[PDB]
Amino acid sequence: GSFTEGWVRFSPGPNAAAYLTLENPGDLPLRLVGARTPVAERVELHETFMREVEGKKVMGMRPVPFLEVPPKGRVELKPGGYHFMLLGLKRPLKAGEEVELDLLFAGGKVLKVVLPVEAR
Repeated sequence: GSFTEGWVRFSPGPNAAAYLTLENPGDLPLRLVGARTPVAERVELHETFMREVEGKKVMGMRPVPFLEVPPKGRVELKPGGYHFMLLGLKRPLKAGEEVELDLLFAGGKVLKVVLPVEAR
């Protein structure tokens, strides 16, 4: 919550999670449609919601078709909110290394980042 700040939360498998602060320096908007990583096979952008059922508020996660960001704008993939779900962990994971990550955007854009391995 100041610059491009993110991390990947590991597991022994079959699934895991990844997060970041994300922002647009351009004069047209960004639309973030996924990511891509060496530590997982399946990877998906999800939300976390509040939603009513019995009139009472219930909370949980689900995939979204995308996220997006206005020009000169910013968002954060907060764990109580938007994030990546990971499935089929194609590497075993050891704490205190990094995950190379390709953030996927609508059309011919992908933006490469590198972010640390949290164990949790």
